[PDB]
Amino acid sequence: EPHSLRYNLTVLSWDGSVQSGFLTEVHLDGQPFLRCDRQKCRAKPQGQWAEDVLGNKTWDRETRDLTGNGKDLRMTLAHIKDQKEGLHSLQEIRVCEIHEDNSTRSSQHFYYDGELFLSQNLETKEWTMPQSSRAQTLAMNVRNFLKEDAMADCLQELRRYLKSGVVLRRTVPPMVNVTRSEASEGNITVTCRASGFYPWNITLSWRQDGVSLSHDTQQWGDVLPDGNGTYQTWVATRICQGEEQRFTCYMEHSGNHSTHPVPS
Ligand SMILES: *[C@@H]1O[C@H](CO)[C@@H](O[C@@H]2O[C@H](CO)[C@@H](O)[C@H](O)[C@H]2NC(C)=O)[C@H](O)[C@H]1NC(C)=O
Repeated sequence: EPHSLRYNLTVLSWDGSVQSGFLTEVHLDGQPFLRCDRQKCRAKPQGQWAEDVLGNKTWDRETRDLTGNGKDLRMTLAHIKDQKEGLHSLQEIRVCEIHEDNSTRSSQHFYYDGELFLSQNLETKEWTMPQSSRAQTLAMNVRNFLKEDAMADCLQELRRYLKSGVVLRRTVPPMVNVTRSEASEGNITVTCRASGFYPWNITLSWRQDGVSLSHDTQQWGDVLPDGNGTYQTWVATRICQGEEQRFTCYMEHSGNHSTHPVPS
């Protein structure tokens, strides 16, 4: 289950002058989350979703920081020169996703009157101009100023919302446990069990000397319902003498994997 957070800040400038107002569009995991004034953040669908659980958090912390960046961009715009007559806008879309990889990505993009003219990879800080060119000056304008004023928080936030239950994570890792069935001549029966996981597509299987056992050598348990809406299942094969050293159970679930050996 991948996740992402995106804030869309828009700012206006009428004939050079920069308006006092501005707005932020926030989408959590690709869904309308909040909308923010200069003095308020209103929850959206997911906005409420959350609203219940914690109460109001999609208020304070947020509204505070968003306004700031707003007032900040307000300047960033004021800064640009060739402000032709009319109503114009400058948008800064900060994006950041958390891939299955558990790996991260966080960028930020700038648009003039809707046209993307400059973007940057917040992680590696690489600037980039799209397929057009003369937006360069604009890009330069912005770029420079940004630097001048100089003379994390997204993912921070994403992680937060995530961990705080704002978004209902929908994947539960299984519990693997290898057990042996004391034995005689045909020898023992090691059994690999996976429980309490969700969703249902899981991969259980034994491996002797690294190589996967054939479908037959092992016995399979159906994928059945387990605790709190989870599932559970199992796999076993007949091991001989003291050869467990070579046997290992392998399990895969929604992209995650792990190997378990035979107890002593
Ligand atoms: C980012 O935010 C702005 C404001 O919500 C979006 O810009 C508007 O989008 C619609 C469709 O293009 C236009 O009719 C409006 O005139 C646009 N400008 C403004 C100032 O509202 C923008 O499309 C949003 N989404 C993205 C991906 O940038």
